Amino acid sequence: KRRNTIHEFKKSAKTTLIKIDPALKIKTKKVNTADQCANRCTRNKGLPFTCKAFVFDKARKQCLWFPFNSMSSGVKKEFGHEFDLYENKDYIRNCIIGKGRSYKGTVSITKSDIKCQPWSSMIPHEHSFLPSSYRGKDLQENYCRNPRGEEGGPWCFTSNPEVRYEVCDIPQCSEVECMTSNGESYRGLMDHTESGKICQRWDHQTPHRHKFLPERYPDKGFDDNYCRNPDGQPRPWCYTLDPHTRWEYCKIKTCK
Amino acid sequence: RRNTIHEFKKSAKTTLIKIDPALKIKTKKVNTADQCANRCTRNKGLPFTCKAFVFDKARKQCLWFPFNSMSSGVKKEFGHEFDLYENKDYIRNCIIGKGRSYKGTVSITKSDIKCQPWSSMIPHEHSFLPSSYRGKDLQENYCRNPRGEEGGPWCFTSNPEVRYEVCDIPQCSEVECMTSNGESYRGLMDHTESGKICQRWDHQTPHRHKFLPERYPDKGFDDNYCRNPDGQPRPWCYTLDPHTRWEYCKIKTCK
Repeated sequence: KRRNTIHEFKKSAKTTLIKIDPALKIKTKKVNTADQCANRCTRNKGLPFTCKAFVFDKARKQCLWFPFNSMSSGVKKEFGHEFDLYENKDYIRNCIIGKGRSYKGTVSITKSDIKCQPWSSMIPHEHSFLPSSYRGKDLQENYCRNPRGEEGGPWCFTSNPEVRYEVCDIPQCSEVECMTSNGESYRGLMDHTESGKICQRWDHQTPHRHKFLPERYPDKGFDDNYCRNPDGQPRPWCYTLDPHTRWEYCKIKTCK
Repeated sequence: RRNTIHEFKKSAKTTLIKIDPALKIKTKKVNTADQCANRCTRNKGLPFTCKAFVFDKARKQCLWFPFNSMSSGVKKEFGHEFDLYENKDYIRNCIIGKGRSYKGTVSITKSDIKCQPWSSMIPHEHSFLPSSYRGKDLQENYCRNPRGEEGGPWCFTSNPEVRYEVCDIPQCSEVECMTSNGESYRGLMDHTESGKICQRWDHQTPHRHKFLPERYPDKGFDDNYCRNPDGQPRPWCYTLDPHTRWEYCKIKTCK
């Protein structure tokens, strides 16, 4: 069956990750394209660990899959000409879309600034939200999550014995992103259209062929699948993953 | 005048983020990165030995660090208004000649014996205290050549039966290599074949030139590395000698 999930990733060209923590493990395989790395990364039971990122080794044509990303305290980014780093946005996004069903970031305090209780802990609050019973929901550490996609967004059980749970205070991506005038200068991370369609990566020619090759417009900010306004529009836009919608404008508020 | 920015490796649109919460920095409003560099290298210029700095292009300020990107307590991160500069002496993976200026992190001898810390008198008592040798960076247990002696960087060894031994750090001349005429050379050779220091490509002094890095994004005009952008027999660089506009560099052909 078909996939194509590379658009879920943030690329850092000519970049790899170096271990600080000596314990960290990786898995490798000979693979023809970064797209394949991505698909293997997002499909789990595909790897022995939850894959958060991978490097594509362009010289040796191999994927290096990681249970960590660049935000882990146990690693650091380093330059490497033959390597491209790809990090699944779910884990690094600093904001939520809607109810934040996809949120897998590291915010670990409630709206009232209470440190969250670890999901694997029954203390101080006993509960049935065990990581086991919720696969793909990344109920890891004490991170705010919305495993059942409920109104209110990501939440957590709190380390305070008197407050069983509370929602966390994680802004909508729509409130975090903003642009000036028509957004020609916009270099933000908005990556969905104003109707919620997922953007196509500029570095891809599928499903839509286009002239905006990042390498020939190095000044336009054609990174990943972020909405951009390279051609004098009212506002930024992107090609769409919907084969029936070549491109659509994005919704980005004016700064201030 | 001191002009020392050419001693630094620049990482554009890059800053350093703390992992170790203890690390301190010093800041000041300054007009140019050149000034940050001079302050960074200047003896007794700061409360710590400055290994690196960031130039904040937005706020026009220097952020001086007692650490560089190779410290386990920090990590590089993207930042549009920040340029990172690291003094090459601490990050160089090789020595020039006797390695007088070597301030790297190699800490084993040629026989793979772990070095004894300079501040320690055990197992070998000695008079090479960091205080007696300012600017020689006798820190931790790193191989050093504080007296600029023939054998290159060395250390007292953690082995009680071996007082000291030279370390095994390659000449930069053996680490760097190029193919054909070096048009593709993107290595770190930064002095001419006669040993003159190269001028940074992003500088127009002491020599004015047309090779603006922004105009030739494909040529590898980074820092002051020897490059062959114009079809020469080998890479070259403008030099910091006002009387020598440019000179070829010495780089061996790759094996």
